[PDB]
Amino acid sequence: IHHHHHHMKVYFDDIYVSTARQFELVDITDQVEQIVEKSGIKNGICLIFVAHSTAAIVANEHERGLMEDILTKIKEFTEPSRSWKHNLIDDNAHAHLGATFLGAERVFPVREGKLVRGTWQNIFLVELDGPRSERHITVEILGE
Amino acid sequence: HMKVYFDDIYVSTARQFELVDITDQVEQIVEKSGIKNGICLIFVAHSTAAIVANEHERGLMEDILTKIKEFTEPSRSWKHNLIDDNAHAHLGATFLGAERVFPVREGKLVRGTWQNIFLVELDGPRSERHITVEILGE
Amino acid sequence: MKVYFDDIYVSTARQFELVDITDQVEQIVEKSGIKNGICLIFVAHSTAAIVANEHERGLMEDILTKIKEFTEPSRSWKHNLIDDNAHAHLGATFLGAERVFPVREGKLVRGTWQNIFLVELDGPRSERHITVEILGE
Ligand SMILES: [Cl-]
Ligand SMILES: [K+]
Ligand SMILES: [K+]
Repeated sequence: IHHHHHHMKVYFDDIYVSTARQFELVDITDQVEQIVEKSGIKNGICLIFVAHSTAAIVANEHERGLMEDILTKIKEFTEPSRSWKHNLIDDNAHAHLGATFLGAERVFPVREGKLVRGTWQNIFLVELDGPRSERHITVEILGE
Repeated sequence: HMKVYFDDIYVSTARQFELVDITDQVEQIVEKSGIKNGICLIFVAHSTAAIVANEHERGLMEDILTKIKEFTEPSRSWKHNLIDDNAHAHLGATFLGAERVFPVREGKLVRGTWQNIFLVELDGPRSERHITVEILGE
Repeated sequence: MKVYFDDIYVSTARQFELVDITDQVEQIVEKSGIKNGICLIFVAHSTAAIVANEHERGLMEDILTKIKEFTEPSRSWKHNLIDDNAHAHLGATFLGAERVFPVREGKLVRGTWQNIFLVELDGPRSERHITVEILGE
């Protein structure tokens, strides 16, 4: 269809991650960026979303010490060793709590063809209940 | 052209701290929008409530509220409590956020099997919590 | 469809600070001409965040107090070997760099007591860059 008016483009792609540890941060920034480039959309938004209740999406600086701090703080906050009521059923209440607070998604601007983000703003999958063989991240670009 | 669709969910809350599952209502609105590919924004225009997503299991729901309470400290002499007694609710809402955004893909709200959508009430009872639901897409 | 961008630049004076940017965001929504859509407010920084809550000076103090307590500026975080701001990264990681508001019938949809703040956790900084994008019809 040869459009003649500005119109909404929506482009989807998917990133899969296998996680090795119970708590893990996995940098997905370059994969998200490649999908933004692949979309051909110049101006819009990029939604990065996990359909998982024991993982999350965050954005911060890729420095190995900090990554350890992030996971240490998440662990302290969620209390994996606590007798949460959900642990009667499962053993991952802490993971659900972390994900609930952190959120399943982050939204970035896409501008003049580029993901808008800081020099030290990388995108991470936050695993709180690994190892998992398949964490699925949806990447959606929406715009012109 | 593009499509933007709005609807509204109104919820009365009974307890000071409460989780209210609105998954079905959000799904209905996605369906009624007719939008096949886009996004679904679920947003509360309230500073003492929030929108979260996680598993509808009643133990976990208790856990979430317990954690929120412990984190926000309702009994603490926060400075806002000089004006009114709900500083904790503001803090929890600040941290949790007023909105969540979900993909809409091939006509369906994209969400996990154990990912339900909740209004988080931190200062109830309230007669009217207003959730805006917006679907934007093609 | 229409997509409109503008920028807010904020200089911050204190290590921890909330700066209300509500009016500026509103101005940008107005200027976009967009009637129905979304408003993204995004900070391209890892030691800052965007939140929304009530502009009451006591509560503002409480928010920052809670953030400081949660993030522990005095703790020997591993990142602090490199720069003394691990607490700021932690707060930003939890709070998030973006908020998304509806725009409806030409108005930013928000509550009476829902103001939009840049959260500075590693000030003073001469330039915090906020992108505001309005997308809609
Ligand atoms: Cl046109
Ligand atoms: K579980
Ligand atoms: K209040």
